[PDB]
Amino acid sequence: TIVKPAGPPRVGQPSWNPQRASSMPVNRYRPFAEEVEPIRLRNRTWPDRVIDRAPLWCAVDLRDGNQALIDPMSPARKRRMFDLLVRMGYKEIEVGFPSASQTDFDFVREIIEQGAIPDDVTIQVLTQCRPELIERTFQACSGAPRAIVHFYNSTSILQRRVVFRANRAEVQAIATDGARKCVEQAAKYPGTQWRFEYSPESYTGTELEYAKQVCDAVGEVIAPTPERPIIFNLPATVEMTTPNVYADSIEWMSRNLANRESVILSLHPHNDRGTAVAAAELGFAAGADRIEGCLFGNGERTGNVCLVTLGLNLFSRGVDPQIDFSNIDEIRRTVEYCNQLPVHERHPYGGDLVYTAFSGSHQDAINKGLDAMKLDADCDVDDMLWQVPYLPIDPRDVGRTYEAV
Amino acid sequence: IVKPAGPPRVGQPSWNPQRASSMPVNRYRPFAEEVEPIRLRNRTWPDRVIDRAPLWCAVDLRDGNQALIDPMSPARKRRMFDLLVRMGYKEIEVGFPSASQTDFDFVREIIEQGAIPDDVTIQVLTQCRPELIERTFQACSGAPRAIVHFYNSTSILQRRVVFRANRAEVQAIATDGARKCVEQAAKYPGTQWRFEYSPESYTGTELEYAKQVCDAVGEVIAPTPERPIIFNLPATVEMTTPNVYADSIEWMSRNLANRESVILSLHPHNDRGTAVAAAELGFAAGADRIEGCLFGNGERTGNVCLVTLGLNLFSRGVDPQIDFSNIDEIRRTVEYCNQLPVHERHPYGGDLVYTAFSGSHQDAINKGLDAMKDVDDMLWQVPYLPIDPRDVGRTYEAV
Ligand SMILES: CC(C)C(=O)C(=O)O
Ligand SMILES: CC(C)C(=O)C(=O)O
Ligand SMILES: [Mn+2]
Ligand SMILES: [Mn+2]
Repeated sequence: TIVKPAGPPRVGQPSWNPQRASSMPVNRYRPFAEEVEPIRLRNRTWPDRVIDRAPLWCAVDLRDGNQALIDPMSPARKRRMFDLLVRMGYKEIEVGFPSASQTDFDFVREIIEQGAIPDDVTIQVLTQCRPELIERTFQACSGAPRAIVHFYNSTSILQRRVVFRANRAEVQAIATDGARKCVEQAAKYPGTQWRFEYSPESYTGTELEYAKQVCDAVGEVIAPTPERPIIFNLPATVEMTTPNVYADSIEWMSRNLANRESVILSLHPHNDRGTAVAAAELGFAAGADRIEGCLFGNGERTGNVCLVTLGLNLFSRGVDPQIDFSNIDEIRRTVEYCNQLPVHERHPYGGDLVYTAFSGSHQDAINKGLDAMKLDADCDVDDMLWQVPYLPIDPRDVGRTYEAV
Repeated sequence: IVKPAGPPRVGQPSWNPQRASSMPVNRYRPFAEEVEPIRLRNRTWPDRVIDRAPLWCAVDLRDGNQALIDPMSPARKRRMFDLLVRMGYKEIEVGFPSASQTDFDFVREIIEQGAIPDDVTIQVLTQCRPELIERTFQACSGAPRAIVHFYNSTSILQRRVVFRANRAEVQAIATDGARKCVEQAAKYPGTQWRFEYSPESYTGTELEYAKQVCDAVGEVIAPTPERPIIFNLPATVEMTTPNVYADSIEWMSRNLANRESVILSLHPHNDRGTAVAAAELGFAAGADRIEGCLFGNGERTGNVCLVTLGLNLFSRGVDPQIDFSNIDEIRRTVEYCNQLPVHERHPYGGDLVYTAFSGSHQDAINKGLDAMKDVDDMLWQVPYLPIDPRDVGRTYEAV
């Protein structure tokens, strides 16, 4: 049942606020600062930087997406999703997890063997750090012109204790032993242009100086340069606190990571507090270079950050996302087809209801803007500055329509 | 769909093969130029961590309802009101009675049947034309207390294209409304009236001006610390990043006249997908009050989600002062009232948000649950599950 909070008000709670204390077991949860650590960052700059360029995108729909699904992608559905990501303009695509999943392996073999990989596309494959998984991962990419090997291990306070029952050095040695193995294997398969990504998985549960240490040591092995750089990918595996703190944490890593101009700083935010998009946009302003997510926000649990929202959030403020969202219906249809999961009615940009006005006063206001833009134009209306109340973008700019209803 | 084939940007790294799309970005301008740059010096919100629940106002019966494909029946409206009351909300916007007969009908019914608990204050939306204000007051006849929420659009775009009207002229709309509100209140003693003013399209409005109109509306209403006014600053359209919203909110809280007779309330829509962030950063900015909906119903992309805001407090150890202990029940009732599903991936309530499919995550949660072993009272320490699903009446599902 649902029962009205009737506990005392807080000390200092103003008289005009009649809310009462719930019976929820708040004692079981700690503020982020105590669960992990306080914010390290001094003199942040991200609040003063407006994004004026698109980042490097990496679409993880085929891995992080696929793995969160109720109904796994068939070989047909993965090809279909690969082709969409390719046609949209994406250049780095995590095509799966071939050491752990025989159908992923099957998938990678297939796109390489059939010459499905375009010349400007770099496939990305996920692996854990154990040696024979790294080997399997290299065998799966055999024949590939280029590939990102993404190796990872969990570094969080919580996971060092209850999963690995291990200390800092040992947890770092896993990553570094993982980098050695990667370097060994890449020399065993010349031809392929091998590139690396390292994630301290559960980063947002990891102490920053410790995240920096592990990354730097991974860096030492790999020996990236400004022409052949490494990716350090900082996931909010669980989105653990507000977006500003994630950004602060990104700004700290970007200032502080060793060999910074040989590093591609990548964001990988999940949406557990509903703020994955904000985490990304602020973390990009904080100095990241790259963002991993999924079309329409598919991905474990609450999902990966939404590639469509981020892309169009740039477009609608005058920045070219470098991805084609001209026909958002088509993107959505393929997405829903691949994942077997609807895009919500109220999803930003693609949801069924997002260019709908039911309010009489909003329909009238939309009519005033649309009628006004005609005047100024009589150049060509479809080319003028968009100026319509309640319609952030011209719906025809993403192939949709405004409906008064 | 057409692969972007334009050139790279000047100075684009060689490791980024991305090409310019053919999308008409020249039609859109940065927020700084579309409205105004950031007015806020020495912001403080980035260093403040929320340590108490805001005053919640649910707008499901008004901003939510008007967004629906299928309008709430009288029964579904009662259901929603009851859910809101039962969860512990204390201010509920019940409709737009002056311009909607079924709204008007709903208001009469909750008042006449005694469906409002004494700690609950109903809210009614009205525009500024004087016959609409009169009608709003008539709808509330017999209520022991009510918030009359009047509003008018204040944005640069709306001043120009809708009102064909200047600053001064648009503020007199608000202040003439405030004056009418004071006349009407005097005409109906026996209800304790309180006021809310929103410069509608606030995020498309210069700040100096939004403060001007608010201060002016406030001077007429003459609020006090005991009888304070609500100034509600909506992101009618979520127009930029949530930091800038938070900034704008901080500047208004810092600079609004008679600040301790004010309840600064937030009203974020979700057009950029950052409503929850706008609210949270806006609250740290020193707002006092948030309007939203359960599960983020509302115009277009929705109001900010009251469920997400609430449980985001709980899961970091702040009592939201709202019972979310049966999220399935809250969800069932919302889906029924709205005729519109909570997404599978909606925070806290979605079908899949406590599912681990991948084996490593499954192993890891089992390490966590096993280490943990009264367990239900210990600190929740499990990888990949932000909360114990049972604290919201759900279960963890290994599949
Ligand atoms: C595999 C890792 C990078 C991941 O998906 C996450 O941590 O969110
Ligand atoms: C009525 C107003 C306050 C509103 O809902 C909005 O601005 O979104
Ligand atoms: Mn992930
Ligand atoms: Mn609204």
